[PDB]
Amino acid sequence: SLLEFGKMILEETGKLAIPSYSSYGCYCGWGGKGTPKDATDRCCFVHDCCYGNLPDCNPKSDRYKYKRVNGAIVCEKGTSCENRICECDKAAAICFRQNLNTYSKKYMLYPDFLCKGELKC
Ligand SMILES: CN1c2ccccc2[C@]23C[C@H]4[C@H]([C@@H]5CC(O)N4[C@@H](C5)[C@H]12)[C@H]3O
Ligand SMILES: COc1ccc(C(=O)O)cc1
Repeated sequence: SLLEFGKMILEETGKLAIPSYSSYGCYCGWGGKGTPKDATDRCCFVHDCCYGNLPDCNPKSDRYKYKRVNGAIVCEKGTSCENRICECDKAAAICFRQNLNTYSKKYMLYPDFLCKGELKC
């Protein structure tokens, strides 16, 4: 659920999901079209796609459990949907951390009309 995800992001990067990653570029947030503006936005695109492989799961509200094993995120056993949601979120958090160096405030509150082009998962 968004609760586990925003907490995962905060622990990883130091930034809060909202508003550092809720209205970023073309894919971080409500976003769902265009060409990712940068690496961080590409993390959200892939995260999007990852949730995309789980049509019968509800990523926003289904809660999962996870623990830190010396920094490393370890998804704990839950239902099938919860395990996969967690893997999707774990990947995005790490991707976010790996690209913190290029995070640009230029792509914050990014206009919808500048999300141009197309990309398939
Ligand atoms: C295509 N679409 C879907 C088609 C059928 C069921 C569920 C989904 C989505 C909505 C949502 C989310 C991610 C992130 C995203 O932008 N959306 C994608 C993948 C999915 C995922 O949940
Ligand atoms: C990062 O926080 C959120 C909250 C709600 C939604 C949504 O409702 O689609 C997406 C991200």
